Amino acid sequence: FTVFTGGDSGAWSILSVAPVIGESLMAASHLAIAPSLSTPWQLRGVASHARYVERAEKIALTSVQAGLGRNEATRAALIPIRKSAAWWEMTQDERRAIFEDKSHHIAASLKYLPAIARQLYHCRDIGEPFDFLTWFEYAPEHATMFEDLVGVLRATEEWTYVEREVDIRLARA
Ligand code: HEM
Repeated sequence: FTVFTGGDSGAWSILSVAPVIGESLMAASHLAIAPSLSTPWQLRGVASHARYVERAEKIALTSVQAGLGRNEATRAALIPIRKSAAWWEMTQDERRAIFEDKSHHIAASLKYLPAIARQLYHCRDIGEPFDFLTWFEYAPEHATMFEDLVGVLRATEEWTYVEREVDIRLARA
């Protein structure tokens, strides 16, 4: 379990919290991130195994992607997301087709690496009010590229299934 806590301390100060769809989150000054085996808000998720990635895609990703904790990557984003019942009712082949064949989530995002490093956390199965916690780190000079990527994905068929989403932006403290 990785716990994201909006509060008065932590490795990240919070630049901004803005609504995207559905209910937003309360303001806080800092974000702490920490492992755990079990305040304005607190959110938890789990880094997990691949649900959609195929081998050729994994190869393509690992060849360009960067890791967390880069000295220059002093800006970050946390985007909590919940998809609709209609999404979760669909079968695996139908979700994969929307995710990649129609939305090209992977193929269209590859150009943004290595600039944008990412980590995905899953939390539907632990009863959290979101389904995913998406975490991104980048240099200040790539922030406009980052907001551009985000706007691109938010225009996709995949995103028509998002029913709650919040925009949190951070600066390394
Ligand atoms: C920076 C470039 C990005 C790349 C290379 C990328 C790549 C991926 C990959 C390969 C997966 C699937 C993991 C799996 O097989 O389970 C994924 C899942 C996901 N990504 Fe992205 N992503 C990027 C940016 C973003 C952004 C900016 C967001 C949110 C605004 C986002 C939201 C998500 C979500 C919610 C999932 C889970 C999809 C699901 O399982 O229903 N990604 N991403």
